[PDB]
Amino acid sequence: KEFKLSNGNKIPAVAFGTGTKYFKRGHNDLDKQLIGTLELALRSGFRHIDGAEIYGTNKEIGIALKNVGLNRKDVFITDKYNSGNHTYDGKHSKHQNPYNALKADLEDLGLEYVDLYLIHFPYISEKSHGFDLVEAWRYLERAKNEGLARNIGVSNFTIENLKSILDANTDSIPVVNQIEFSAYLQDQTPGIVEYSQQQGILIEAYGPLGPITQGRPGPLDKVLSKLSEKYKRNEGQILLRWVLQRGILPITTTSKEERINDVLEIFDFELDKEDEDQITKVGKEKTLRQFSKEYSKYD
Ligand SMILES: NC(=O)C1=CN([C@@H]2O[C@H](COP(=O)(O)OP(=O)(O)OC[C@H]3O[C@@H](n4cnc5c(N)ncnc54)[C@H](OP(=O)(O)O)[C@@H]3O)[C@@H](O)[C@H]2O)C=CC1
Repeated sequence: KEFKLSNGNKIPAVAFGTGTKYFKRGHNDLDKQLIGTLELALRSGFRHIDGAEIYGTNKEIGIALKNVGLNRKDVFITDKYNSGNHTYDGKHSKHQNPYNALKADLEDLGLEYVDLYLIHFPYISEKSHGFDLVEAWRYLERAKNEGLARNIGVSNFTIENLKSILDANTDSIPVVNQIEFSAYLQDQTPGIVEYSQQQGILIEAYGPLGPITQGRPGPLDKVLSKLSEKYKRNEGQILLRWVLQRGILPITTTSKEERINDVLEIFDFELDKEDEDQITKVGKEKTLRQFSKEYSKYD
């Protein structure tokens, strides 16, 4: 039920997300349904919630955590610095740097620390932020040494984006690179999963159900239909299990109770190597990219 990070710290192997579906669009009101669903998820056995400054859902996470009252050490919380989009237009975190942003978010969360803190997107430059990408990492390093983030990482980084940090003289290296990853998207940017895995950086996969949520009709429908019958598992479940068997941590979300339990049952079964391999092969027949579409030139 968990992965082990580079530094030996454990991370629960499925996460409940609070972006996409729940991402606030021109309001800051509490999302009461979300808080409800977070409670249900935690009480059902989720122990890893994926959040971000830009989502506007960090308050909800903190309320749900307080209402459930799990031991703090048993829960794994991710937050992310709103670094901005690929235009470097300056539309990003309202705080002066990632360290001050994480501090403000911790107040929204009602927590002493997050378990993982990420640079959300790799578009940081002095002209747009007052600091460059490696100094943003340095802020993350201050947060880590201070105790404000147990682990630090990145998101939506290419290999060259990773090299900016690894090649600098730094205290530590990212332990996670959270990217879009699904059977229809096996490499968000070229060689990223393979390069990261070889360096010991854990890949977390968001948008893992793309094939099913936005990818129908496509070449996986026939394959998933057959394995659903054979495993007595639904297609969402097969896809997520398959992500796990690639050594990747899937991040999903839902507003439906029955799906909370579907997701948590991905650890009660195994796909035969041959069936895993057919998903990976047939996956490659179609390309589906839902996020970070500046990367679409690679498709
Ligand atoms: N770092 C980054 O740039 C990004 C990070 N993320 C993180 O990852 C999280 C998850 O991403 P998302 O893309 O939503 O994840 P998924 O790929 O897992 O899609 C989840 C969606 O699938 C639906 N769903 C679940 N099961 C089925 C089913 N079998 N058939 C059809 N639909 C189904 C859910 O709808 P329903 O509610 O109706 O069940 C939900 O809306 C985000 O909330 C966010 O926290 C996401 C995007 C970018």
